[PDB]
Amino acid sequence: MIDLIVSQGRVADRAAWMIEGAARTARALEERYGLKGHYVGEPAPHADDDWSVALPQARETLVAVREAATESIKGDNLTVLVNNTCSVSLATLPVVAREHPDAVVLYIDGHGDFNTPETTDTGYLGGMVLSGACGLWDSGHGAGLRPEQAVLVGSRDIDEGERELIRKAGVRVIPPGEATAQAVLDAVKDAPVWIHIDWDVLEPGSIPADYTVPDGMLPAQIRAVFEAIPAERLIGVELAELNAPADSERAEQAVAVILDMVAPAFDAAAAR
Ligand SMILES: [Mg+2]
Ligand SMILES: [Mn+2]
Repeated sequence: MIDLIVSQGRVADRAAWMIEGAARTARALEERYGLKGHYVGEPAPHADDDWSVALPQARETLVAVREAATESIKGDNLTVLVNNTCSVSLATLPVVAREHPDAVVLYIDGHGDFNTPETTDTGYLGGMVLSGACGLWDSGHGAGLRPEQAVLVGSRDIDEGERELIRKAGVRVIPPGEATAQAVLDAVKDAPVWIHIDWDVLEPGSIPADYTVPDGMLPAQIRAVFEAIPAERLIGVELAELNAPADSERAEQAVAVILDMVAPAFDAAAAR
């Protein structure tokens, strides 16, 4: 079975349509898999606030996500969070690392999200998620993820400052041209696996690019990753940061690509 959890509270969002993108993604999974999602949080407008202001504002939502995720993880289903922003994972990753100390986190993202309060140029909490879960700084929601068990997948063009924190911490990076399924399989070795996806990892929608080498990851590479993780090793999956207005044709087109990428994993869990 699949436990579906959906964040609808603001967690530092600087983009306008990521709460709607989460809702539309959740709806397509409910209809495809016959599920009812557990919806958490109250929507609020996006703003360019500093992390030190946005984080306390998100307290109620983050605590509620943590409690729902904890219940799901303690059980025996596949935990699926559909999150508006990666910052929701400040609450879920410490649960995962606590309940599964040996789990490898595949953090699939165009970015490193490994800034600390002292390195961030923008003050954006979403750039500080994986570093917060690894305990380079205190989010107030725990830490406990060993950086040795964190793997950035598809990150590219990382600030030399941030990239040096990543390597000193011991976080592995697998850039998009190296991010084959086998490469990712070889990275997780014998561990159980948590997959966190930020959709900015993908090559911008112009798959009329048969004669261009892509800079991001292609949908097929993400699907190939889901196909290759054995269902009995997959702890859970987070889908974050679809910026598409609800009702738009763009959202419908985006969630259809998303469903195709995640189908191998969710089909095998729904059959269990
Ligand atoms: Mg990103
Ligand atoms: Mn991210």
